[PDB]
Amino acid sequence: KIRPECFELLRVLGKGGYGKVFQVRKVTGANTGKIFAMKVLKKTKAERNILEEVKHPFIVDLIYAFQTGGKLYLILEYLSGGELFMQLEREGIFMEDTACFYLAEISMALGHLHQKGIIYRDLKPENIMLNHQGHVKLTDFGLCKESIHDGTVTHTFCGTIEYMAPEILMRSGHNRAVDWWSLGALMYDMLTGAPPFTGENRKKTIDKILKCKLNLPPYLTQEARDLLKKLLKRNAASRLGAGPGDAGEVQAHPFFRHINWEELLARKVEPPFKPLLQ
Ligand SMILES: c1ccc2[nH]c(C3CCN(c4ncnc5[nH]ncc45)CC3)nc2c1
Ligand SMILES: [Zn+2]
Repeated sequence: KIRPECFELLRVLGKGGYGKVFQVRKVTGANTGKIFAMKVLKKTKAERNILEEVKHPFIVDLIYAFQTGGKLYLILEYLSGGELFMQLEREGIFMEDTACFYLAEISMALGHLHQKGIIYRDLKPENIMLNHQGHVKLTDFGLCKESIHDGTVTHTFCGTIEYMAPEILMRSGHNRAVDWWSLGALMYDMLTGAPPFTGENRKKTIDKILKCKLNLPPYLTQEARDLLKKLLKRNAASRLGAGPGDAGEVQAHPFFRHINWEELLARKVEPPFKPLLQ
């Protein structure tokens, strides 16, 4: 019988209009002393269902869920490695082997989601956590983490849209192909220092993304350039990964040729950065 009193609050991990996340310590039971992330929501149904349905090394684990008063409590594994964002921000630009590692782990997580009919939509690097070893954990399954909200209804444009596919921005209907686009935008950000389509303002940024005139930096390897070219396409159906082979298609691309997927999945590959050493 789990209740809020079973946990002590340690610090705030994040707050927005639609929930708050705490680092907490369990103080009862066999897991006495163990550290978790606690998300509290004001009652969302998709979020819980998603987290209960997925089980994968590169996706955050849900340990407990319960509702007391009007609040929903989600107890997740505590991820101490921070946001992928912070590594990018410190490094400026990743070496290709660095980028390859992260993108490869993300692709497996995306594959798992898609098999469960789940679409991640937004792979901006603040939406990817690292665990204590430095491996990827997809975490962003909730409504919106913002405090100021675009549109008096839906939460597509609240944060940056720089990693979202044209067809999402147009609201013209979409599928799992948007995730492969977003993987490309993230990849582009890793290898060049900024997402592919940026404007002086929101309106300009939308227009650039819709026009999708890709600038392939010449200093990248041919494999990296070819993958970016095949991910960042306005025609969703014709992106790598958009076909029946999904993640398998992307993982077969020459940019990932040095990846042992079995070793990757089992997390036996050493991450480029170790959060414990930071
Ligand atoms: C509303 C407003 C701001 C928010 N910031 C989040 C983030 C916060 C950091 N996250 C985690 N950190 C550590 N262990 C974690 N385990 N699981 C997640 C997690 C990831 C989510 N969710 C929000 C909801
Ligand atoms: Zn919002």
